[PDB]
Amino acid sequence: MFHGKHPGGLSERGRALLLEGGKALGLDLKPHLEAFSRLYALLQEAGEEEVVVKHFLDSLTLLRLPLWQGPLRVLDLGTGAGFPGLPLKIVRPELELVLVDATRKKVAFVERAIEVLGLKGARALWGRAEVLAREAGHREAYARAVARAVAPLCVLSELLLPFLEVGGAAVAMKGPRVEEELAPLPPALERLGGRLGEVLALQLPLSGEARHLVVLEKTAPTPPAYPRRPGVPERHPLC
Ligand SMILES: C[S@@+](CC[C@H](N)C(=O)[O-])C[C@H]1O[C@@H](n2cnc3c(N)ncnc32)[C@H](O)[C@@H]1O
Ligand SMILES: Nc1ncnc2c1ncn2[C@@H]1O[C@H](COP(=O)(O)O)[C@@H](O)[C@H]1O
Repeated sequence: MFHGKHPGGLSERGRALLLEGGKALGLDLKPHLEAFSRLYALLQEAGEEEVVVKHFLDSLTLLRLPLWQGPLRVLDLGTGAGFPGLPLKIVRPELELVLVDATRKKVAFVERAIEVLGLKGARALWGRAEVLAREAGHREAYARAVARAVAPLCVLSELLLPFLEVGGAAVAMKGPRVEEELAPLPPALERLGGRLGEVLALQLPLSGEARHLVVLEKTAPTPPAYPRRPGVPERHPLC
C-alpha cells in the first residue's frame, strides 16, 4: 500500500500520513490536501516528506484550543516559511492573517505561497516585532497572535502581548519542557498587560512527541515602555 508517487507535491504516503494525523487531531483534512500538497511542493523547491507533514500537523495542533472561530485578525510572529500561520489559515479561512518575519527571503516565500495556494485574507509582512508594535496599525490591533520557535517565554511575551487588543489571546507553541520558562513569568506578564492562561499539554500526532501550547491573555493595555528596542528584550529580558 501507499506506493503512488508525485513529481511536485505530496506522495500517496504523505497524503495518507497527513489525513491520518489530521483525524487524530479531530480534523478532516480531505478538502485541504491540494493546498498542503502545493505548500509541500513549494518548500521542496526552496524522510523529507514525513518531516514536513509533521510541521503541518504541529501547526494544526493550535486547533486543539477553540480560539479560532470567525474573522479574527491574527498575527503569526516570526513566521519563517509560514509556520504555524499557513496551515492555520488553510483550515480556518475566515481568519485575517498577517505573517511577520525580519528576514526578507522568508517573507518573499510566504507571499509566494499565499498566491500559489490562492489564499485570500493573508498578508506576509517584512519587519521586526519591536518596531511594528509601535505602529497604530499593529499595536493592540489583533485578536490573536501565535509564534513557534522564536524566543523563551519571558522575551516572547514582550514581543507578543503588545499586538493584542484587550481581551485577545496569544499562543506560544512550545516543546516538551516549559517549567523553567514558565516559573518566573507571571510578574512579567502583569507589567505587559498580560496574564497566563492555560498551558495545554498534548502529543504530536504521528510521532507522539510532547508539546505545550501556552496561552497568554491580554487583560490591560500595554504600557508605552514596551516592547523595548530591537535586541533589548533579548539581552535584558523581563524574567
Ligand atoms: C527558528 S525561526 C522559526 C520559524 C517558524 N515560526 C517555524 O516555527 O517554523 C524564527 C523566525 O523568527 C524570526 N524572528 C525572530 N525574532 C524576530 C523579531 N523580533 N521580529 C520579527 N521576526 C523575528 C526569524 O527571522 C526567523 O525566521
Ligand atoms: N541590567 C539592565 N536591565 C534592563 N535594562 C537595561 C540594563 N542595562 C541597561 N539597560 C537598558 O537597556 C537599553 C540598552 O542598554 P545597553 O544594553 O547598555 O545597550 C537601555 O535602555 C538601557 O537603559
